[PDB]
Amino acid sequence: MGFVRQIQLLLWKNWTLRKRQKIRFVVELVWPLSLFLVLIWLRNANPLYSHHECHFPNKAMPSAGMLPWLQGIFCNVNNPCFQSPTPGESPGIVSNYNNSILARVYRDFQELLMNAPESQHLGRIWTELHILSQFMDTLRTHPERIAGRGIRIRDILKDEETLLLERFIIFSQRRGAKTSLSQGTLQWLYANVDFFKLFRVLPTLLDSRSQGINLRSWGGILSDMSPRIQEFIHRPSMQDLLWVTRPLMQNGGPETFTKLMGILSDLLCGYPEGGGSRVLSFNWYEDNNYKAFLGIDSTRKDPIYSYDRRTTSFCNALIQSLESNPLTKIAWRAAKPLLMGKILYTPDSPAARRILKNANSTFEELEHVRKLVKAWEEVGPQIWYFFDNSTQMNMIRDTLGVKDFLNRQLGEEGITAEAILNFLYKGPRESQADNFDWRDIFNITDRTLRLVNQYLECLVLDKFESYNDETQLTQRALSLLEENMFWAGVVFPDMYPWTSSLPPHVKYKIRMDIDVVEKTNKIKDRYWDSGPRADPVEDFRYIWGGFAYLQDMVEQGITRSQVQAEAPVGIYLQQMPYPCFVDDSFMIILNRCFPIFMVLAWIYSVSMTVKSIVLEKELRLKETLKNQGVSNAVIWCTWFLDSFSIMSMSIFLLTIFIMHGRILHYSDPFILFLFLLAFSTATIMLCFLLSTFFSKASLAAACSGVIYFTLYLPHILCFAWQDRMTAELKKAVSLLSPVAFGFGTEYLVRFEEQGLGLQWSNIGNSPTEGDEFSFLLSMQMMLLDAAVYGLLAWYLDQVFDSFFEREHPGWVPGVCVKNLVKIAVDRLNITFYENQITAFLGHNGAGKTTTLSILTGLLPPTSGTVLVGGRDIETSLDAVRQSLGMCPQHNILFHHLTVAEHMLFYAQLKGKSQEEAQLEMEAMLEDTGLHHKRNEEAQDLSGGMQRKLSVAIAFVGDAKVVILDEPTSGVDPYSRRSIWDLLLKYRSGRTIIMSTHHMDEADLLGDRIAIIAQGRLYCSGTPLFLKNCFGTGLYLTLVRKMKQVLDGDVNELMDVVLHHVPEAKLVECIGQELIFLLPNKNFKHRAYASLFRELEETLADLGLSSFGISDTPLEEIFLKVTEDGPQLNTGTQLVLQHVQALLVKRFQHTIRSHKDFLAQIVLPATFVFLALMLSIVIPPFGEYPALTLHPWIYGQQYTFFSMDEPGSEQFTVLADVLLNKPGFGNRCLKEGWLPEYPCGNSTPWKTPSVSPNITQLFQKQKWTQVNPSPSCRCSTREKLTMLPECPEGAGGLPPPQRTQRSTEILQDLTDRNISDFLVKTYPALIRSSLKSKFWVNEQRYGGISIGGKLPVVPITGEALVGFLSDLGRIMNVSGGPITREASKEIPDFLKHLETEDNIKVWFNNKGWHALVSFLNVAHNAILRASLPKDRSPEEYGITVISQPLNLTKEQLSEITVLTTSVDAVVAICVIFSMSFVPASFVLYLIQERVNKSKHLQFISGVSPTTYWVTNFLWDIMNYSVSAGLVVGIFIGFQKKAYTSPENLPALVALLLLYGWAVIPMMYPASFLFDVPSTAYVALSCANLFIGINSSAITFILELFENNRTLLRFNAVLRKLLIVFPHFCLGRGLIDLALSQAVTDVYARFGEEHSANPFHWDLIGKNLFAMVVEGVVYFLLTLLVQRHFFIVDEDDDVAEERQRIITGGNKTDILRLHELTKIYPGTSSPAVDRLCVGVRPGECFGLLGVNGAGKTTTFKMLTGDTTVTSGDATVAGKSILTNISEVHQNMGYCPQFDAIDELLTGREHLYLYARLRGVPAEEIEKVANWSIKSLGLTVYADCLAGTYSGGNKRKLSTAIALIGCPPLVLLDEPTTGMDPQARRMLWNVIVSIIREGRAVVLTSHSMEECEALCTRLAIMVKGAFRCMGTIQHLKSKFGDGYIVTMKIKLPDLNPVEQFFQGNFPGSVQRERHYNMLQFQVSSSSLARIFQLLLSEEYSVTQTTLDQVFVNFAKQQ
Ligand SMILES: *[C@@H]1O[C@H](CO)[C@@H](O)[C@H](O)[C@H]1NC(C)=O
Ligand SMILES: *[C@@H]1O[C@H](CO)[C@@H](O)[C@H](O)[C@H]1NC(C)=O
Repeated sequence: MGFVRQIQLLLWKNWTLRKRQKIRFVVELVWPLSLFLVLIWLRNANPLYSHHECHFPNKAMPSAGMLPWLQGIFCNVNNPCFQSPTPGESPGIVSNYNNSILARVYRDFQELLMNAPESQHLGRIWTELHILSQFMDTLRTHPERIAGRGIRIRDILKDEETLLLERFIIFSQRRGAKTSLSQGTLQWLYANVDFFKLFRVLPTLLDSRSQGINLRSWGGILSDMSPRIQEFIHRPSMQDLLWVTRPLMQNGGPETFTKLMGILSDLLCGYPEGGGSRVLSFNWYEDNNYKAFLGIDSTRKDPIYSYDRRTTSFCNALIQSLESNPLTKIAWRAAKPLLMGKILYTPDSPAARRILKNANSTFEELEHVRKLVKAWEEVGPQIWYFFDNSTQMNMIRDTLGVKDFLNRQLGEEGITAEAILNFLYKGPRESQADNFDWRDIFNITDRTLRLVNQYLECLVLDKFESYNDETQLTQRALSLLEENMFWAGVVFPDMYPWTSSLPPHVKYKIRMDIDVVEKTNKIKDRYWDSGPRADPVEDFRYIWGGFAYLQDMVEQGITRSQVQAEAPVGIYLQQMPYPCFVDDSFMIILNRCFPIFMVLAWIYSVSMTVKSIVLEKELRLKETLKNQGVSNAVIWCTWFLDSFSIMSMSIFLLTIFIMHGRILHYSDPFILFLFLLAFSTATIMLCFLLSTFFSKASLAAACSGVIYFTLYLPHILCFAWQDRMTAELKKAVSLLSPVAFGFGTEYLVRFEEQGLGLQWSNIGNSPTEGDEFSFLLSMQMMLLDAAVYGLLAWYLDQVFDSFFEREHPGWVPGVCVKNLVKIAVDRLNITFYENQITAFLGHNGAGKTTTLSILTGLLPPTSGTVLVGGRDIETSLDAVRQSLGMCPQHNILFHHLTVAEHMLFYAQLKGKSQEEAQLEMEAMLEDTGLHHKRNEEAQDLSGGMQRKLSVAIAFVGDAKVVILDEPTSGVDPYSRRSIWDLLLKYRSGRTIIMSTHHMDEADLLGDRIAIIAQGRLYCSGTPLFLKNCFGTGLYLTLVRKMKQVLDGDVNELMDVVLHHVPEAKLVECIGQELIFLLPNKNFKHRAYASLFRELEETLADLGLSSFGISDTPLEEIFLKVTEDGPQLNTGTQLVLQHVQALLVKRFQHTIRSHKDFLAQIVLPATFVFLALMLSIVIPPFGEYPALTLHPWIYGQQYTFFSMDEPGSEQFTVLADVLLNKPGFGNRCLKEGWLPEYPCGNSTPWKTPSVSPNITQLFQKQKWTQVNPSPSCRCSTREKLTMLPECPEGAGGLPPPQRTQRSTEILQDLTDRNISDFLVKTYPALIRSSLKSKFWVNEQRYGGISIGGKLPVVPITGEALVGFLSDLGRIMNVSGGPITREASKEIPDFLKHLETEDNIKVWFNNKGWHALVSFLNVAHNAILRASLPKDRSPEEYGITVISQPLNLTKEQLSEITVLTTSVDAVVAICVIFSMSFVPASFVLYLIQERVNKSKHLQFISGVSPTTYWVTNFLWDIMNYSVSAGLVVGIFIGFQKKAYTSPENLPALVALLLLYGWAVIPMMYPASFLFDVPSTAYVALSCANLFIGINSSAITFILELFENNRTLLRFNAVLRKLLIVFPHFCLGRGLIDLALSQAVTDVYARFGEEHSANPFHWDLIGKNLFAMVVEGVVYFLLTLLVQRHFFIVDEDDDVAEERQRIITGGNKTDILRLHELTKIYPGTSSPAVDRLCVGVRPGECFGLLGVNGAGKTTTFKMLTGDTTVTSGDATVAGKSILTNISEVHQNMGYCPQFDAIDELLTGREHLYLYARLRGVPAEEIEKVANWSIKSLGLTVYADCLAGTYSGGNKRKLSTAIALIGCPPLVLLDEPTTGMDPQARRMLWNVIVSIIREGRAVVLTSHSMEECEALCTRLAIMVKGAFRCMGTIQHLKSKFGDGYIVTMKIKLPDLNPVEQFFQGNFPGSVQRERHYNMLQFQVSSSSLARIFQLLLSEEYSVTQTTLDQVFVNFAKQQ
C-alpha cells in the first residue's frame, strides 16, 4: 500500500484544483497588501517630534516684591526652554538677570565712578555750592555789613574827605561783576584806612559769616572726574546700550512689534542663545476640543460695547480701538480681566475686611507710582520757569559766563565745551533758533510723560467689592463676566457676617470661570505623553489666568492677619528640568490598528477554506475516498498543506512591506515573519474546527468569517482593563488565538519605542518590569491553541417444480457465497460466475443493500464467509480491495477536474505508477467514446455522460470483480444504450454484478437473474428459464382504425378467435385497442401458426391496422414473487378564501420554525439592549466638583528639600516646621482635615545601599564641579529612543531618606547639585512607573528649597527725600499739594520693591494641579515659621478650594455636542438592529421563487396582486411585534427624550412607519438572489452602508458655521436623501434627542421651552416621506414582477387536416393549433408548427427526443413563458386572452418537487383545495379521499420534507389531482418509487382516464409511457415524426420478432443451417453455450416453420424503446 504516496496524490489534486479558480487566488494575495498600504500612508502622515533638554526660568509671585513680579511677567511670557542650566536654579541664587545691558551698565557705573578712591570728593563741591547759594546768594532779608543786600549793594562809606579814576577802576576789575592783586598797591592820604581789607583779586574770602573757605578745592577733583567718565562712555556696556537704542526713536522705528519686543528683551531680560525654544503641546484630546484638529475656529463672541460712567474719554476709546481690531483682539481678551477686573468677597464681616485689607499691598504699591507720575504736571512748569526766567540760571550763566577771567579759564578747558554754545543753549528764549539741545529736551519729556500719565489711569486699582451671600455674588459675577471685567471671587465659607476673630484654621474658595482654570474632574492626562507639558498657552492656565497670583495675595493676607512678624519671605516657582525626548504619534494608532488589520486580512481566506472542506463533504466525495482506502488523517494532513502554502506566500510579502515600508524601522525581520507564521497556523486549525459544524457549503461560507471576526472582540475589552489583568488572566483569555496576537503586538510596539527591536535576546524578557508574560508567551500560546483546536476537531468529527437452476461445470465461479447471515439474509447461497452480467433483484434493502455492503467490504458478516478469488475478505481486507471495483448510486466527480485527470487519479489511487496509469487511461478514453472532449471540465458535461464517466471509473486498474448499483438511473433512452455498450464490452474476463430496478434493463442485457424474496434466493437462472418456470400465455394486441366513431365490433372480432378459443380472452379494450391473452401449452403450432397466417390476409377486411404478439413482461414475473362535481366558489368569496388560505399557510410554517424565532425576535432585542447598556455608562454631567487642593491627591510619591543658606535665623525654624512634627502641608493637623487621608508613623534617616562598582567609580575617578557624574546617551541619528539611556551614572550617590508620617518619602538634597540629580534619575523612575501607559503617576511632583536672595537697592528712604528736597530748595520749586503727598509714601515705597530673603518651590507640570498644591505648602510653612513662641504651630493652617463658576449657556453649547454624539450612535445601532427583520422576511420569498412553489400557487389562480398584498399584510403584523418589543425596552430603561408622555407617540410612530416603508423596498431583492444566505449577508451590509453614511454625515457636517458651501451641501443633502427610510429614521432618532437637550438646558435657568414633535420642523416631513414611500415602492414591486409576467410523415397528416380545413374539435379539450416558440434569436424556434388534439378519454404521450426542446411546450401550456403567435384552447376558452379562465380546468404535476417542507401532508391538500373551490364543509371529505387514493394514511401527518423519496412524489400527484379538473398534466410522476409502488399509481391514472378526463404525460422511461398511454408523438429538433398507438407504431416504425431457443453435449452448427428458411435476418446476437438469439423477418412464418426442431423457444416483439433509439440515432 502506501502512506506517503497517497499524500503525493492528494497534494497533486488539490494543487491542480486551486488553479482553475484564479479569482480567489488573486484576491488571497492582493487584499492584505491593499489593507496595509493605508498603514504606510498613515506612517507618512504622522511625523516624528524630538527635542533637546529643557531648563526653564522661574516665576516670581507677588509676595516677592513688585519689580521682580512684573519683570517676570514680561520676560517669561513664552516660557522658553534653554538646553543649559539657568542661573536661577543654583543653590544660593534666585535673580536670573545678569547680562541685561541695563544691569551691566549699572555694574560698570557703580564700579568705576562710584566707590572712587581717587576723588570721592564731590561732596565738598556740593557742600560749598549749597552753603553759598542758600545763605549768601539770597541775602533777601538777613542783615549784613555795608556791602550787603539781596542783589546789588556797594561798600563805599565812612569818608570825610571830598572826592585817572577810570584807569583805577579798570585796573581793579577786568569786565567783572559783583557775583588788581597788587597793581593798585605799588601806585600808592588813601592808604591809611581806605585799604581796610587787603582782600585783593584773591578769589575766596567773602563769606566769613561764621566759618569757611575753599578756592581750588573744586578744579582738583573736577579734572579728576573727567577721564574716568570718558572711559565709562567707552566701555562695551554703554556701547551696546547706545547701539540698541538707535532705533525706537528715529522714524516710526517700533512698528513691527518684533523689533520692539526684541529691544526690550535685550535691554531688560538677558536671556542667552537667542531666547529659548517654546516646546509645544499637540494633544487636543485631553481637552475635548474636537475642533482643534477639525479646523473650526474656536472663540467666544466679543462682549458688549457700552460707554462707561466715570472712566475717561481716553479710557473708552482705547477699550474699543483695541478690542474691535481682528489682529490683537485675543491678547486683550486675556489681559483685560487682570488690569480692569474686579474681585468679590462674599462674607462681609470685620475679619474678612481685615484679611482683604492686608491682602492689598500690591495695588497700593502700584498706585504709589501713579501719584509719582502725576506730580510731573505740577513740577513741570516750575522747571520751565527756572530754566527760562530765573535769578540763578540766566542771571548766573547767561547774564554771566566776568566773561574775561571766565574766558581765560575757558581757554584751558576741554576740547569740546563751546561756552558760546554753552550760552546759546542756556537761556535763548526769543530766538526760535535751530539742533537746539535746550528745549527739544524739555518739550519732549512733557510729550512723553503726560502720555504715560494719561495711560496709567485706565487701570482699576480699587477692586474688592463685598456681598453677603453666594447667590448675589454669582449674579453680579455673570453680569460682569459678560462684559469681560471679572477676576476671581473669594468666599470664606466657615465664617458669619458678625465674625470678629479668626479661627486658627482658615479656608477659602477661588471661584473663576472654566476658560481660565484647570478642570476639576481630571487630575492627569489619561494617555501619557512624553513631553514636559510646558506650553505657555494651554498648559499654564493657572498663571496667565491669574489664579496663582490671587492665591498668593490671599494667603499672604491670612498670614499677616495673625502673625505680626515684620520680616518677609517671597516665593519663587521653579519648574523641574526634563531630559531629551522624542514623541511619536504613530505608536498610538499602530498599537490599535495592527491586530485589526491582521485579523481582517484573512477574513475571506478563512471562509473560502471552510467552504471547500464542507462542500467536498456535502457531495459525499469524502466517503468515496475513505472506501477507496484512504485514512482520515491523510485527508486532514493534505488539507493542511493545501491551505498552508498560500498563507505562507502572503506572509512573505507582508514581511517585506512592513519592513521596507518603514512601518517598523529596526526589529530583526526574521522574528516578525516567524511571528505571523504562528497566527496562520492557529487560523488554519480554527478552520478545521469550524467545518465540523456546518452541513451546507453556502451557509458556512457566510457564517465563518463572522465567527472569526467576533472571536477577536474580547481584545477591545482587554485593552481597557489593562490594570486588573493579572498574569493568569493573560495566560487564560489567550486561548482565543486572535487575542493572543494582540497581547504580543503590544510588546512589539513597546520594544520599538525604546530604540530596540526584538533581536532574539529580549523576547524572553519583559520591559514591563516583572509582569511574567513575555513576547514568547504569545507565540507559545498560539502554537498551543493550534494543537487544542486540531485535537478537538478530530474527535468532534468522529462523534459526527424447482425454482433454482442447473449450473454448467464449464463455468469458473469467481465469487461464491456460503451461507452468510447477519443481524436479514437467512441462508443465502449464490455464486457469481466469470464473464457474465448478473441482475441482482430484491425490493429495496430487504436482502439487496445489506448483501451488497458485505460484497463491497464495508461491514463484516455474522455467520458465513465470502470468496472473491478463493480468499475471504475478512482475512485479506486490503489486498482484496485491489480487484473490487465499485460505483455508487450518485456520481463521483470533482468539480474543476478534467476527464483524463479523473482517470489518472482513480487509476493511481488503486495502486499504479504514472506510466501504466497513462497507458490505461489512453486505452479507456478510446473504449469509452470520449476521446473528443477529453480535456473538458467534469461539470458542464451533458449529464448522461457524467454517469458514463462515473461508471467507466469503476473498471479502472485491473478489476476482476465489479459491483455497480443502478448505473443508468435517470438518463434518456439514448444514453442507456451508450452505457450498455461499455458493460457488454468489458464483460470479457471479469464478473459484473448489476443491482437495478428498471425491469426491461435486466432483460435486454443480463445473463442470469436472482430474486431475493425475504432474505433468501427464491429463484435464479436465465430469463427463459424463469419465463418457463411460471409460464403464462401470450398477449395478442389488436388495434382498430377509424373512418370520429372508428370501430369496435367484438362480435366479429371474438368470432374469429372463437374457432380456436383457448382460455381467458379479452383482458382489456381501452380506446381503439383490443389486448388479448392466450396460452401456449400442448404445442399446437398449426393452431397458433394458422391464426396469425390467416389473420395477415384477413386483416384489412375486419378493420384493424396491425397486430402484435408480445410475451410476458419481466416486471409481472417479479411482481407476483416478492410478496404478492361539487360547485365551486368564485368572486369576492373566492378572493376572501385565498387571503385566508395564504395566511394560514404562513402561520403554520412560522409556528414550527425556530430559526425564524431567532432572527425575528431575539437578535433585534439583544442588539438594541447592548447599545442601550453601553449608552448609559456616562452619567448626566452635573456642574463641577470642589477639589480641595493638596499634594496627596496623587499617589505615593517622592518629595525633597534643600537647606540652602544655613546657620541663619528664621530659616532654622522654617526648616524645622517643614520637616518635623507639623510636616509638609496640612495633612497632620492635631484635630481634623479630611478623615479619609489618615496619618501614620515616621522612620529615621537612612541612606540606601549602593553597588560596589559605583562606589569605586566615584572616589577613584576625578570629577569636577561643572562636570559631575556621567552623562546619558541621547537619540543619535538612527537609534531614536523615547528617553535617554542613562548609565550607572545618575546624579551620584543615593541621598538620605525618610518616611514622613504623611506616607510620602522625602529625600534630603542639601549641599548637592539639584538640576543634575533631577534630569538624570527621571527615566529610571518612569520606567518602573510605566507598564500601562494609562494613568501613570511619575512618583515625583515637587519639593522646597529654603534659601536664595537677591541684592536689594542700597539707598534708603528718607535719605532720598532729604536729598531731593535740598535740590529743590536750591532752585525755587517747592512742589505743591500733590507733590507734598507723593513724597509722603516714598520711604515705604522702596521696601516693597524687593524682598531679599525668599524660598523657591519646584513643580512637575505633568500633574495638572501640582503648582497650586505646593504653593500652598510653602505659604503654610511661612505661617508656622513666625508665630509667637507659645502657640504650638501644629494647629495652624490654610487650605484652598477651587470651585468653577456655573456654566453659561454657550459653554453648554459644546457639552451638548459631546453628549448627543453617543445618541447619534445608539441611533445607528437601532437601525442596524431593526434591519434584520425585513431581511428575514425575504429569505422566505427566495425559497418559494426557487423550487417553483410560488408558480404552483399561481397556476391554481392567485392573481399576483392578491399574493403580494397578502404577503405585505402578514409581514406588517409580524414586524409590529418586534417593534413593540423595542418600545418595551426603551420604556424599561426609562430614558427621557424617548419615553416621556410626549415622546412615546413620536418614538412609536417613528418605529412603525420604518417597517411600513422598508418592507416593500427589499421585495425586489427577491428577484435577483437565488441563495438565501448570500441575500441575507448582502442585505445586512447595505442596511449598514446606508445606515451609517446617511445618519452620520449630516450630523458631522452641521458643525461648520462657515465656508458657505458646506451649508450648501448640507441643506441640499437633507432634502436629497429623504428618498429612503434609513435617513428618515436616523434624522428622527437624533432630533428627538437634540430637541430634548435644547429644551433641557433652558430649564436649568428659568427659560421655558415646550417644543412638540409632529410639527414638520423636526419629525413631520419624516413621517410624511415614510408614508409616501411605503406605497411608491410597493407599486414598484407590482411592476418589477409584471415585466416578468413542408411535408410530414403519413400519420401526422390526419392531425394536420383534422381541424385546419375540416374543423373537427366540437368536443375536444386541447385543440392546440400550430404553436411556435422563438427565442430573441439563434436560428429557428425550438418548437415549430404542431397540430394535435386530445379527446375525452385518452392519454397523450408526448415523448420527445431528449434535449430537442420539450419542456418549452409545458412552459407555454402553463403560462410560465410566452408564445410566438400560436393557437391553443382548453375546454371552453383560449390560452392567449382568458388564461385565468383556463388555469382552473387543469392540474399540473411539476417535474421537481415543489412543497413547503414544514407544514405536513394533509394541510398541503387543505391549502390547494382552498385555492380553487370546494366550499367550506367539503374540503374535509375531498382531502380525506385524496389521501387514501394515493396511499398516504401512514405518513399523512408528518411534515412533508421528512418524506423519504416517493411519498413526496405521491403527494405532488395527489395535489395535482384535487377537485375534478377535465385535464391533467403529469411530468415524470414516478422517479424514486420501488417497482411495487409504481403500480399503485398507474392504476389510479388509468382509473381517471376511464371516466372521460384526458391526461398528458411525460417521462424519461419507456416503461410507463408504454404502460398507460394510448398514443404518442416523438419530437425531434423539428416538431413531430409519428403518432398513433403503441402497437400501431412499433410495426410502422420498426422491425423485430426476436427468437430464442436452447439447443437440447450441444452444438450450434445445425441450427444455423436449419435457419435456411429464415435468412433475411438472423444476426445471431449471442451464443454463450446453447442459447441462440436471432432477429428474423416480420412475416410470422417462424410460427409455422418450427415444428420439426433439430428444446425451448420464445418469440417476442421488439420493445418500444428500440423505436426511440432509431429516431434519435441519426441526429
Ligand atoms: C515744544 O517745544 C518747542 C521748543 O523746541 C517750543 O518752541 C514749543 O512752543 C513747544 N510746543 C509745541 C506745541 O511745539
Ligand atoms: C505608629 O503609631 C504607633 C506608635 O505608638 C506604632 O506602634 C504604630 O505601629 C505606628 N503605625 C501606626 C499605623 O499606628
